[PDB]
Amino acid sequence: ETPSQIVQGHNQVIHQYFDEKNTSGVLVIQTDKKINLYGNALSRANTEYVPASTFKMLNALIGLENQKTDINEIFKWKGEKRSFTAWEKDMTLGEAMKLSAVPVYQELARRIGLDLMQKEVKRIGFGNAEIGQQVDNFWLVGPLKVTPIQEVEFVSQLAHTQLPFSEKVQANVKNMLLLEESNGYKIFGKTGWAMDIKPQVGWLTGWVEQPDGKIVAFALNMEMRSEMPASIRNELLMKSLKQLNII
Repeated sequence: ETPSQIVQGHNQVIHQYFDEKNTSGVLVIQTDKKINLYGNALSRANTEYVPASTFKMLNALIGLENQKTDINEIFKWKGEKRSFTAWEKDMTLGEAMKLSAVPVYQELARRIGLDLMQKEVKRIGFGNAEIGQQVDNFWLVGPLKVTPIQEVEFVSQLAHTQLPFSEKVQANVKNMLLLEESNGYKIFGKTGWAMDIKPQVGWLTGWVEQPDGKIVAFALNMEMRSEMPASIRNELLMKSLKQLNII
């Protein structure tokens, strides 16, 4: 009369984390040049999606490398009603990164210009590397698309200073992405939510630096719905990283 016991590994647990939210998601992990997939929708890992605000990482790299801006420049709020009151202030590229302040990065994208942007995106080989003709929204409503695996590869290269940009520019953009530090761990990353396409896509791409210096990169990608809190992406990421013993 001994009962059975259900054994939850991290694979089953992370799958069920997405099931509990009634949506499809994948979490891509990269460390030591090895990629592992978790979640309830593993086919998302090799599917192209619009990057949404994850593109701000590459926009910043391009703008700094081509000397269209600098890390101390204060981008002025010129008076239009923005999507959030928190965005209605003068701020640096780094503060706009943390706030995901789209209008600051639209101003930067327009300084870069369509020709230089398209050439730099193709030089990097980011996703499908197609930006179309609208310089101020190509990362929000297409035509630019990238897979979660491509995002984890990109962000791990950034973390290791391996992208084809100067070392100082990569270090500066990394500094804009710090989200949390505690107990010798650092978490860097960038959220994204393409709300104006269907299906909506949500992202959280970044990396953990562990106390011994090891880098564990991640790209979370999930289908969003309007009723979800934005923090759902952070919640799913943090619970999964803990289950994986990354933090």
